[PDB]
Amino acid sequence: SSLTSTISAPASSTPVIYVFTGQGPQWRDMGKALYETESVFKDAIDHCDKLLANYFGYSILQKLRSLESDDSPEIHHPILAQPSIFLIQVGLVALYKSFGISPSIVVGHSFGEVSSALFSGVISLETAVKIVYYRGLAQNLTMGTGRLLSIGIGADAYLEKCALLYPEIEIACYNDPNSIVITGSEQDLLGAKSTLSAEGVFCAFLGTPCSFHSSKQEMIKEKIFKDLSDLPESNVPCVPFFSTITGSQLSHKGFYNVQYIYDNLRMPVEFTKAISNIFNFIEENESYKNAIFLEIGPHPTLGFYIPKCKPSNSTITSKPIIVSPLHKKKEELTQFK
Repeated sequence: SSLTSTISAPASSTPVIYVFTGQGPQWRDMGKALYETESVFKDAIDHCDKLLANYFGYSILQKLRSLESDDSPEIHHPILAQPSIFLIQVGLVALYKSFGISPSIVVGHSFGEVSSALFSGVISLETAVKIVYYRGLAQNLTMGTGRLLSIGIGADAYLEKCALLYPEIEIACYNDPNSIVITGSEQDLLGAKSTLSAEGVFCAFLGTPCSFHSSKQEMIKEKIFKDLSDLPESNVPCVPFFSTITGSQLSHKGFYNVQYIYDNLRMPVEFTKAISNIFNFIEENESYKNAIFLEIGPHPTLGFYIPKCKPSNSTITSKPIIVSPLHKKKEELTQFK
């Protein structure tokens, strides 16, 4: 039941918060119906596609089309995975803008953070295009260098018992203290997951051959520091921006620099702290009493986290509504409607 509202009290234009997915799940046939039917979607898609092809040397859209299989692991390879997800993000948000919707608070996962800083009115479009180009090139040098695993337990148990068995694995993303993403050698992943299955708890593998926010991310630190040392100072966000680097809001002139980018690349993402502080900020105002989180992402994976992060002292009894427009196996058009 979603055609009819369930509200019973008057209001005016409850604001939304743009939840941006990470560089995780994806597939070959993104946005085909939206591209072939929605006009503004196609226009923004082609604009950003030409912008990125200026540096990649080829059109990213039909490049994603060129895959002969819906699931080839090279789709998870960052030199292809960053631009496709960025394209989908910009297309979806432009379509939302043409519908009259605007973000009020912006937050982004491991990859979507750059698009968050973009759509917060902080960085320019060309700056974002160059950033994603060079970051795709940088993450191209972490291909095959260790893999990731999404876990089915909390961080507390893992640090209490499982941390000292393999002191070579980092935790790249702290979604919530019931399921997080780890990063390191695949043998440590296999041993830890086999022990967890012996303990009876489920876990899910990941097809990415990368290691995000690990030791290897520092080998190209000099190259990234030279590539991105040309950015005009990042603007103060007229639309409040939440940083998932430390999981707290940061907003002043020049807080989003190459140092910030490297911290993104290396320091793991404290997503739980970010979302909890979003909820505290919501309760700390009155015009922000409701905010349907809008998960701009081709696969619903961050609504998996947000409701579980609602603070312990939450007098707001209403469940944070999560709306994912795109899920891979469904009809994109009707899901968007």
